[PDB]
Amino acid sequence: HLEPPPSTFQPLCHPLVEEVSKEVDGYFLQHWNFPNEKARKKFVAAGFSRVTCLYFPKALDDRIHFACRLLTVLFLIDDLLEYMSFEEGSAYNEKLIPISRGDVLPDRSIPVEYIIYDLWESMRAHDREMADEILEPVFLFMRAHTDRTRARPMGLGGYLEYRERDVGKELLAALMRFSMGLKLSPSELQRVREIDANCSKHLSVVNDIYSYEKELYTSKTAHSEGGILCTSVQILAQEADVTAEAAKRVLFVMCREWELRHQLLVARLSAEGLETPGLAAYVEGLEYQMSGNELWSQTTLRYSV
Amino acid sequence: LEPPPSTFQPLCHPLVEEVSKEVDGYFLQHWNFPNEKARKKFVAAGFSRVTCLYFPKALDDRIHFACRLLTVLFLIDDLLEYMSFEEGSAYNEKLIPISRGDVLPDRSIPVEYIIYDLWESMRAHDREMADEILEPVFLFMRAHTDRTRARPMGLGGYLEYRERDVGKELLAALMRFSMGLKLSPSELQRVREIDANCSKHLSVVNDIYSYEKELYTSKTAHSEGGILCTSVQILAQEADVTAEAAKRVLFVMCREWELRHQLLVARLSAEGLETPGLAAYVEGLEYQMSGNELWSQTTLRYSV
Ligand SMILES: [Mg+2]
Ligand SMILES: [Mg+2]
Ligand SMILES: [Mg+2]
Ligand SMILES: [Mg+2]
Repeated sequence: HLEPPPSTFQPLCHPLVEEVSKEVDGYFLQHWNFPNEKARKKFVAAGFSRVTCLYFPKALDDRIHFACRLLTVLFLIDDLLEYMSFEEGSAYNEKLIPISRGDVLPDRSIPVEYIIYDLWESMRAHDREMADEILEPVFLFMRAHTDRTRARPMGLGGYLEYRERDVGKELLAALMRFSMGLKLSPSELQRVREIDANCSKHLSVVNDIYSYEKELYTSKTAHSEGGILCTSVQILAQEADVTAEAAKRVLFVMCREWELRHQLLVARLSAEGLETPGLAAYVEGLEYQMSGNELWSQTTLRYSV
Repeated sequence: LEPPPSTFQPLCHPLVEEVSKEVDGYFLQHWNFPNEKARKKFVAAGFSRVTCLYFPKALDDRIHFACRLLTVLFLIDDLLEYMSFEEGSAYNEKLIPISRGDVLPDRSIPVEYIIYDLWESMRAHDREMADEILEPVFLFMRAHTDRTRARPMGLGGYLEYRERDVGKELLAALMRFSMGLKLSPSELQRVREIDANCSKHLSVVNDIYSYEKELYTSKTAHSEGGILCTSVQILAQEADVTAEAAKRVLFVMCREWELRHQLLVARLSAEGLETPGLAAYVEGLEYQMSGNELWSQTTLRYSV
């Protein structure tokens, strides 16, 4: 068992979590091609809409389902990439990218193609400007999964710099602002770069801590490239010469330090005359992401079995 | 800074006061201290106290040997921090043949005849065990002028290097010498994994408490000789957190190494591999780790 160190962060969940979950899970159970009944049940047990609501608890009620659909299909895609090579995985992603832009019509016989297409079409229909600001961060997220730097040795420092793209920090930032209708100026976005980077490390490592057993199993049974083990747990275990479980406890303490740094960075942003009302809502949203990511990771069957 | 719970209980050599006044008295008499302020600071450090905390079960007539060796190493290393890499190298390499006894010392140069008479006295008491300390000490000395210190380092690469800079090997050889504990090469091969794990504990624990002094040294002394080479600033950089934040994380990591030590020893005992000599050895390593933490917690060397 793993006991989480004390946190001042209060995780919040979107009030419409039960409705949207039943709705979005239902959609994918109708359209997505699951290999068997076991995969369908494991899909529901994962609670991909539940993590989305924990990520963006203050999302607008008519925009939360968009986020739940996007994160869900991205989870399904990334799980498929683990059985492919870097070459096969790259081809899979790059085929869905112009479709995501809406430049290429989808193959209605291929579930992943029209699901992706209809989603982005529906999102651009609701808010064209904000939905377009999610495209490139998503593409950055997807292309990071087939980056060949995963096949090269990394220290803790270089790993965190790479994982900011692999965890989709920028993707989650754009998705959050979209779902909340929270618009920020380029001056405001640049203003909280350091807060973003600190938040990204928290999201990545917390995920690493709870998803380690799943990824460790994948690295032994799946493809040698797509299922390769790339996590801070393994890296810290190597460099410090301790068990992976020991690395988890140490990394968890480090996460609490990043939470502290988040509070100080926000305080300094407020001490200086730089904290606009939009920024206050943004950094508060980032906190929800960090605590929301932890809560879900602690409880989902995706990681416990 | 509140230390996490530890099962390691520190022990101190019962003759700590007698040997302290003897060894401190020797260096105050022979070593070239610049002024009275430096002489007081030397006594305040408690270099014989940490030695008696490192090897609490050392033999009564051999504990003073260990105190002299560690004390003169502290004095030399403090001098190196005002030198360049080249100057420090020339300084160290000059004392190495003298340590072996192949070159006579300049009797007008304190460090030379102190080093010479020390090793000569140790060989007279126990020649075989004294010779087995030479190369580990030389590895320790040469690590201080290693130019890897001026180049970017990862946490893993640092711990591998710091095993030499912390002098894990010399401390092990010194412990056995002071205790008269003789172990076969095959026995020492059994505890290689335990030694490496112990080295990380000694290094990081020292890093945590000595960080403030080393930070000040890096800002005031020589840019090369006093350069900052610690896990505290390394982990801080890799994780983009403050030094105090890294300390709290590194302290947790230290307790995990204590857990691994017990696990490795238990596994060594599960198999019929823990000989009586090894049992005293692995207990001695635990004293080194617990003793190093106690001294680092309380010494004026790190607090002021
Ligand atoms: Mg992955
Ligand atoms: Mg993961
Ligand atoms: Mg040093
Ligand atoms: Mg130190």
